[PDB]
Amino acid sequence: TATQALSVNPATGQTLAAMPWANAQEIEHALSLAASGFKKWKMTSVAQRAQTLRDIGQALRAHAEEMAQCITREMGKPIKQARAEVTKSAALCDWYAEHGPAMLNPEPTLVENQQAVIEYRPLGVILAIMPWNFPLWQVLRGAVPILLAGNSYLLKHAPNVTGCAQMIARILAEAGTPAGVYGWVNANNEGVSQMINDPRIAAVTVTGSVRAGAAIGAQAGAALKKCVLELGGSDPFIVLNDADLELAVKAAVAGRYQNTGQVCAAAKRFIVEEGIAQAFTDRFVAAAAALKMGDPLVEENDLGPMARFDLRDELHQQVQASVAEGARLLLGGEKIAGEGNYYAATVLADVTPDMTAFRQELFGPVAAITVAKDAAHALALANDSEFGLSATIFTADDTLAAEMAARLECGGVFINGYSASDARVAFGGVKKSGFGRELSHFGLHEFCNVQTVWKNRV
Amino acid sequence: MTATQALSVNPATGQTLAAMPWANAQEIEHALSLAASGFKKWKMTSVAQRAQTLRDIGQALRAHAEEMAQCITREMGKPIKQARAEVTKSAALCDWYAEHGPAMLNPEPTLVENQQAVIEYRPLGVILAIMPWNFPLWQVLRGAVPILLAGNSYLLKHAPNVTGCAQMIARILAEAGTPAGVYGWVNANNEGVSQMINDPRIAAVTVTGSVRAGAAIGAQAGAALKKCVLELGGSDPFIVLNDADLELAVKAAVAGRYQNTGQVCAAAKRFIVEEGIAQAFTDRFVAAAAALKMGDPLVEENDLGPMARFDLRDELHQQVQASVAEGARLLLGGEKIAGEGNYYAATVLADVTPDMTAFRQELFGPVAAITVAKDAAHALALANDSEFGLSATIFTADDTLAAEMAARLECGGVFINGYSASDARVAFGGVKKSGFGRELSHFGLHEFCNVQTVWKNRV
Amino acid sequence: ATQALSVNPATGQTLAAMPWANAQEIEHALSLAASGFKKWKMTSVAQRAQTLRDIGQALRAHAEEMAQCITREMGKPIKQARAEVTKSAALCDWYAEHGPAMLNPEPTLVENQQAVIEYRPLGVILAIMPWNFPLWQVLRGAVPILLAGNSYLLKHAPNVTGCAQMIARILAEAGTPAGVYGWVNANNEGVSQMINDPRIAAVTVTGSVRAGAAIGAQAGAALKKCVLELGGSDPFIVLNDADLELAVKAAVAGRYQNTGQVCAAAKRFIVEEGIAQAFTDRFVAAAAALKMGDPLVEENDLGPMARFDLRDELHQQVQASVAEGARLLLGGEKIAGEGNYYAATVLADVTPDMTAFRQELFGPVAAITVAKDAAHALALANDSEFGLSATIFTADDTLAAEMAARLECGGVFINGYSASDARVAFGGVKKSGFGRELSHFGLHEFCNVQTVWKNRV
Amino acid sequence: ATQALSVNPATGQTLAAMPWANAQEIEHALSLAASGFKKWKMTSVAQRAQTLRDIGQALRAHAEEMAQCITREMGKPIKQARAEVTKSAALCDWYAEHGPAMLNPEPTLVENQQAVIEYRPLGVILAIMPWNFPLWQVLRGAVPILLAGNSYLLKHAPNVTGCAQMIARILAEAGTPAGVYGWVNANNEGVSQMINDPRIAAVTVTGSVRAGAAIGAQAGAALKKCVLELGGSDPFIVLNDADLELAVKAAVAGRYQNTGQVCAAAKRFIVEEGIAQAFTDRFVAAAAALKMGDPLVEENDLGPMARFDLRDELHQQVQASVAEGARLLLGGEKIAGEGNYYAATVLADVTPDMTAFRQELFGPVAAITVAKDAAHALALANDSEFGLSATIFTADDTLAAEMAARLECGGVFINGYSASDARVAFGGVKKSGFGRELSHFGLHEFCNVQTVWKNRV
Ligand SMILES: NC(=O)c1ccc[n+]([C@@H]2O[C@H](COP(=O)([O-])OP(=O)(O)OC[C@H]3O[C@@H](n4cnc5c(N)ncnc54)[C@H](O)[C@@H]3O)[C@@H](O)[C@H]2O)c1
Ligand SMILES: NC(=O)c1ccc[n+]([C@@H]2O[C@H](COP(=O)([O-])OP(=O)(O)OC[C@H]3O[C@@H](n4cnc5c(N)ncnc54)[C@H](O)[C@@H]3O)[C@@H](O)[C@H]2O)c1
Ligand SMILES: NC(=O)c1ccc[n+]([C@@H]2O[C@H](COP(=O)([O-])OP(=O)(O)OC[C@H]3O[C@@H](n4cnc5c(N)ncnc54)[C@H](O)[C@@H]3O)[C@@H](O)[C@H]2O)c1
Ligand SMILES: NC(=O)c1ccc[n+]([C@@H]2O[C@H](COP(=O)([O-])OP(=O)(O)OC[C@H]3O[C@@H](n4cnc5c(N)ncnc54)[C@H](O)[C@@H]3O)[C@@H](O)[C@H]2O)c1
Repeated sequence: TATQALSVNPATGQTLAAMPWANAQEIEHALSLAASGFKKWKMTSVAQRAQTLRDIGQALRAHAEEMAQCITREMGKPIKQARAEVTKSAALCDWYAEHGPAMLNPEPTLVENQQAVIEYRPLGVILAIMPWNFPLWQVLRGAVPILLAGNSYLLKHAPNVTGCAQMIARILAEAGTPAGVYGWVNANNEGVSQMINDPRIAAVTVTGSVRAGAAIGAQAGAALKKCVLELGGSDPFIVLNDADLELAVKAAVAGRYQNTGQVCAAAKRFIVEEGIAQAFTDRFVAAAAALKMGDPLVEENDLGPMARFDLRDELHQQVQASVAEGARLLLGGEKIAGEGNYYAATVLADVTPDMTAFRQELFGPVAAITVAKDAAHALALANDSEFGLSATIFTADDTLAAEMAARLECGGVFINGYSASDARVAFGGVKKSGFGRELSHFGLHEFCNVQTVWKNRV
Repeated sequence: MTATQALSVNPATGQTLAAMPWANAQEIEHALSLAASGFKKWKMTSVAQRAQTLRDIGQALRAHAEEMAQCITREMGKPIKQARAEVTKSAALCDWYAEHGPAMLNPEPTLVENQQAVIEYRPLGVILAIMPWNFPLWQVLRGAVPILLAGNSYLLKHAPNVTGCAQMIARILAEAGTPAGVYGWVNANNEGVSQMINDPRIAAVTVTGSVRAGAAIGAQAGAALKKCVLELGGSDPFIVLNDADLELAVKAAVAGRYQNTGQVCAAAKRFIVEEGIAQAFTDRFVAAAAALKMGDPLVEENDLGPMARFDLRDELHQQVQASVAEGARLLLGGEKIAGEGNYYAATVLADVTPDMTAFRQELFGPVAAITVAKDAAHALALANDSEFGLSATIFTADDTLAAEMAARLECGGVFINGYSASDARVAFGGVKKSGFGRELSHFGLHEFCNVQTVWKNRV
Repeated sequence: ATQALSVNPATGQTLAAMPWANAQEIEHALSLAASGFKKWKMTSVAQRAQTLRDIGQALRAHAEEMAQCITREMGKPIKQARAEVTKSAALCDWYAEHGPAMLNPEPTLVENQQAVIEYRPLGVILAIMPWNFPLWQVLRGAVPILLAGNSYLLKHAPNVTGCAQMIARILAEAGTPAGVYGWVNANNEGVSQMINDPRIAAVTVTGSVRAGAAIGAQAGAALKKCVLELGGSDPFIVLNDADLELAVKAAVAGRYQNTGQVCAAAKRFIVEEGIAQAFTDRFVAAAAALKMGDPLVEENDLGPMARFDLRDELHQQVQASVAEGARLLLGGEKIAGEGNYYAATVLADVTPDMTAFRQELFGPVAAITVAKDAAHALALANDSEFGLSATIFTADDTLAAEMAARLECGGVFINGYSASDARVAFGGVKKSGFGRELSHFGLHEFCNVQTVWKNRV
Repeated sequence: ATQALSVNPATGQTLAAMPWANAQEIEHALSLAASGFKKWKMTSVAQRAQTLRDIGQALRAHAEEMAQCITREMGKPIKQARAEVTKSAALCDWYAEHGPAMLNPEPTLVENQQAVIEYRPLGVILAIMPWNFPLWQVLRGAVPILLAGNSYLLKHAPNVTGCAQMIARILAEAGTPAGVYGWVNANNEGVSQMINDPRIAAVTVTGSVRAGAAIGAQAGAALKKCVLELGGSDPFIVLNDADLELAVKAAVAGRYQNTGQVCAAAKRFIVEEGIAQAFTDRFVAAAAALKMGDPLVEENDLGPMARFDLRDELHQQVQASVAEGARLLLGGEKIAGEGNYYAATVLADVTPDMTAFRQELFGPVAAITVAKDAAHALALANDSEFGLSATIFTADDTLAAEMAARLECGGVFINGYSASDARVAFGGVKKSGFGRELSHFGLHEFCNVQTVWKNRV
């Protein structure tokens, strides 16, 4: 595409920076340093690693506003939300420092007389391939537990946020993270292939599109390396007739429009029972129309420009196809004139399961509303997707909610509340949303060598 | 494919047993449709109902124990006593998971306050399983038992030389009352496997086999966004230091290398012996290997049968030939046995250095490699100088040293002063080219669950 | 989407949406192609030649409708869309006249006329085609493929499915038997399914390097031959002794035809130091005078670009080049409005490390690089991952011939305007692909070359 | 395997072991091939033709040593190994004489001699070759590849590295410049590395379907052209009016040459009802009369098979066919001993569903199927995933020619013995691969076909 990774401010359209792809010597140095870093880091105590996590949290908080400004500048997130991303990322460092060490204790087994245990050993260097939508949080979500487990972490970040990548590296270096334990490289696709195929890479973690996950997962499998693939979603948000309608509407608007809609686990498919459908729709449209869109440096704006001009083009085509298919445009559905990359907050109604807005991930500020005949129909519509990341259900019927959760084909179900990732719970999905789990003890153990140690088996 | 048929040939006699055509398009569609409809019902059963099915499977196996063991021996040459032990272990597995498995599926509390969020272990769907001939029953049930208990369907593609065993397993599980589609198998060729991996009704894939199979299947699963467990080859190190219980070390070494005529993923394959005890170990090991009885595997007194596949004997002999050309010292065997059957002599290669074929490749037959280590540090470095990393053994009276070395061994299982094995109570699986993912204990059960967060009232 | 979507790039407005082919439709396309081939392979070559004339006739009977469809779906100036129809119909007639002799059996040096080489049909050829010449790209391959006795099954670019339907109607009106020519709106999975189906004998791809690699890998895996006609970054060399005005006219036409959107466009201008400033001044003046706007207006030279995402990508390539140090002499901006227009653009002081030198710029952006002398010009020309065509302007005829021999590309134009033409080979080397189209090359690429030898005793 | 291992298949004993090329050695092979090409492409065709003559002279000077090496490493009767050397030397001289004219520029129909087609060198061609004709398979491609001005970089089968070393010595003695011909003992990862290196222009593979698929996929992904000359399961059709004595002679020679290990062997005998029993009786008798043993003993018609694992596989294909219902008329057993001998074998009553009909049987096993009539015979012949070559025996010249036109393969022999010959095209269709070797085809496959057009205005 280009010979450089290019940063362009999506609010203004103006070039920020260009960085050449890593050459052969640079890829080799990144791998060699990661390997020598790992060789030392794996021998450290868990207590030492936990202290390093605290130090990283401290350095991040010391540079918090510079970091948030970098995030907003390079990818357009409202500054209020970029600051929240920094806060959440730093808190993650402290949470794992506190709760992570116990997760690495050996497990007893049923083998007689305490003769066998399960140990959680470091695996090696983990190659991480990350996206631009949370340029800090996506990195730390994996890096924090991966480092605590005694592994090295080698990042290839999205080419539009290399400024953020450079800043994260500086902050982690200031915190005293040893050389090679955390590192990054501006590799092109060929460079990524080279690394996946190098024996110094033990495993791979990918957060990104379905296409990226398939292209990388195929290479990892071929190389006999484990993956965690955290890919797109088209999360259903089910509202039944007995819901608290106003709370459902508030959670819906927040779920769809957070980060200008640019969230894997955004509420994307609103599936509303016939009796409450019109009231939900009227209120949702009103709230969406009242969201403020503009300069993301302005603390009070709710929506920024989208991150990538080509992705705004693709989203508009998804809206165009949906309308051609028979969806009803209730709000927005236009690119905003000007040099920035703004797309109107949009609502499509009368969306049926055959339509683009129902079958593809809409990665921008476009809500799809589908009417369900009843709860059984709502469930069936929810599961009629190639994606399966998270889901929401609003209903006063607690027993029904719990039954529906068990039958929803996704990795997270939120009942009468706001979906989010949180260190304390598993994150990740099924079907084309990928596989593997992040956070809590799952994200820590995914990149361990789980090792049986058995004495005197005679 | 080599033929239009999956072909069974008795390796003791060289004679054709059976030939089965590859599944056609109708049969593949039927297997997939039935697996999907089976899963749709089975996912809705209670864990108590699934646990009882496991007991019923153990019961049915035990009712057909001798017929099952005879089929194993007939199709792939395993000594009959070992085939019977494989049946015993497999039935015991069914009972172990029926008892200990249900608790593994209980929801997990979280640190979210006031019991507002739990983690649930939900069924995933139909798991496609690609399995090898070396333990035609045990390798199937090792994964199938926990996969089934988790609420998944299991769809087997077995090794083409053991389709008789596959047909029998299916008979037994039907007798146990396993619902249609919940357990099933299909005689798919490689193209049929690809078609299934790419079908939305397959949720995930499990493979036990060679590095080459794992790479071919793992690539396809990744491309389809489907999780794998890859349980692949091993070249397990077996370290004996100067202070070992030498008698126990030799007994464990002989059993480790020569069980199933050498044909075991976690076999002791690379003996790494400290210089001070090397000669003593080598003398005892060679004499014990020389005393092993080889012949007709239906004869209980024979310790070693024929190898399962003629082409693989041939490959093994080339690996021995290459090793000798590279400088290895042949202390015992190293020849194919004349006759109609597929016998290879119990073999011992010494003076094996890390550059050699015997040190670098998986020797999947009755061929021991012995390498001398300067000291414990050299032994550890030699052990880790491998593309494989399945399991390992250390013999030393130094408890602390053993624990330190275990921590530094790049493999998924370490046995200190004992006999390596798989066991339901512990994790099994490796690192590096041995694959990834873990079987048995709670690991094999959770690998094929949808780990699902359920959080109410998050405001 | 779940649809192939047509959007008019001049207005931004949706034209049509077509669902991807389902399993039954893919099976129907393959089954019809195979049964079509089974009869077509048994026709006389002269009957197939007559069918080509009949196709040319039907295309000319619908010429303005066809040109309007091309302009409407992908933005090409209507004058150039009409010329695409004229060229495409002429190709039908040219192969009808000259093609049959190319399929005559060859004698061999085997004694007593006992062995001959026959050019047999191969089967159904799957064709994966781009939007930039929605008609010409299809016929460039289909005409000789059909004449050789094969069926042609087209998967067209998803933004020109209207053009694809119209081509099918026209060829059917001409009397082309069912299945001999056909098309299917397959998604990427449908393409893979067809490549792996035994009814597909071979594959031809015209498109991006990325498309060629993806499809070529699948064809190779299936043991099926390809022709891959992929992107270019053609060098256009101007030496001190050139006819400078002619060099400038050819340069402007070579870069800016089809709003820059041509595989064999002149993309890298490599100009000897002595004439560099004079060339640049005149090139920029001529480019600045090109008229851009509604492509329905016959006098506009430049239309909107075909695809919004591709305009976006091109602007980033310009942005990267400027950040690397290129000098913007003209344009370099998206035009405000609902259409997809990009200013005619010129980048100078371009050096070999820059985006504008290393990537294919598939839109109206010229790159100008100064060469120390003819040897430097040659080295610059060959310093590319692409190798489709090239132009050299110089009064020194011997030097031009020597340079042509050393240029790593499939076509060299000396003191003139590069173009594809039925009479000569077309295709490149390196990442531009492999295989050749047109003349006897395009005809024989999809033949089973068969030795028939009697009484070898 | 950590080494490429040579084992004498007549004795079962190790001959040699050679480590796989390491990173430095692969880099050196590529670097030398590229520098060799840079000079070689500048040589005159006359000089290259002289080098070919010099290679032919050098083979002839080492003819017996070469033949002995072939027999020693892969088991071929010594008389056949000598014939292999003779044919390879004659190929050098044939291309020396007839090749240069094939590189002449072509005129075009562009008026007034303004446009010509040139055949330019492409670059370094990576060759991946099999053990069955360790010398002839190499030269069959290397000779025309070199004459076209390319370099040739060989990866030979790991069981014939002694032969490979010897070939390199002979070509070096002949004065072939460094890097112009070279070889490297690469493992599969090393091959992948070279395919993906820009110094490799294109790839040629002679080998199994599995090998062609693995390599073809990689070349396609790298946007590099292939020729794939893969397995065959050639039909040999005998109609009721055939010259029966000649048909039997051709049938026996066709199946049993090189102990059956020939891509274009006659593998599927398809015999019309009326003549079936007479053909079968005579064929079985002739096959039973063939002598098998020590390939250094000239009386022996058949040697051991080359590879122990492949004998194992062949035996399983025979076992499966019998299990499916084939009738075993002769052989069908491994011969006891330390060598790798398999009995001359005949399977009859073979129907199209069977292993012996659907897979390539790469050893001394004939399959015989009965056809009800000529149409049935044609249908049986074409019911194959392979399509390399074919034979038809019939007294009727017109029927033979009609059937040849409908046979789905790259070569058809009418009333004679199939073979490759420099004067005619060689290669197949379907899973037998694509591309053609020999005559002008093997020379032009690895050229950059370049249009040069002056004054196009
Ligand atoms: N946790 C999750 O499940 C999660 C979280 C956030 C975002 N996402 C997903 O991310 C997507 C949007 O982010 P994006 O546009 O950056 O995604 P993307 O897939 O285009 O890129 C992600 C990363 O992969 C790299 N990449 C893509 N193809 C590659 C190839 N073939 N070889 C090497 N590297 C390659 C990119 O350079 C980037 O670093 C959405 O689909 C969203 O749902 C998922
Ligand atoms: N738990 C473990 O880690 C474990 C246990 C036992 C055996 N093994 C390994 O198994 C190997 C020996 O068994 P094997 O010879 O049956 O192995 P194999 O890899 O040749 O075959 C295993 C299975 O994979 C299938 N298969 C292979 N390639 C395929 C392809 N490309 N597409 C679809 N299916 C394919 C085979 O048909 C068979 O069913 C040894 O390496 C051994 O260590 C591993
Ligand atoms: N003759 C030539 O050498 C020549 C001529 C004209 C245009 N081009 C090239 O065409 C390119 C621009 O055209 P485009 O944008 O349509 O190219 P493109 O590569 O994106 O698409 C070309 C065709 O390939 C299909 N395609 C792409 N990836 C696929 C996949 N993975 N599986 C199945 N189908 C796939 C598309 O749907 C389309 O039909 C430029 O690089 C240009 O140089 C080359
Ligand atoms: N002209 C022809 O059409 C022709 C001529 C003679 C033989 N053959 C075919 O050759 C086959 C038998 O020869 P073989 O056993 O040597 O075949 P083979 O395919 O196993 O090996 C051929 C070559 O390919 C290499 N190879 C195989 N897989 C590879 C991989 N994945 N990566 C890199 N290199 C790889 C081998 O090392 C060897 O050099 C038969 O099928 C026969 O029909 C074809």
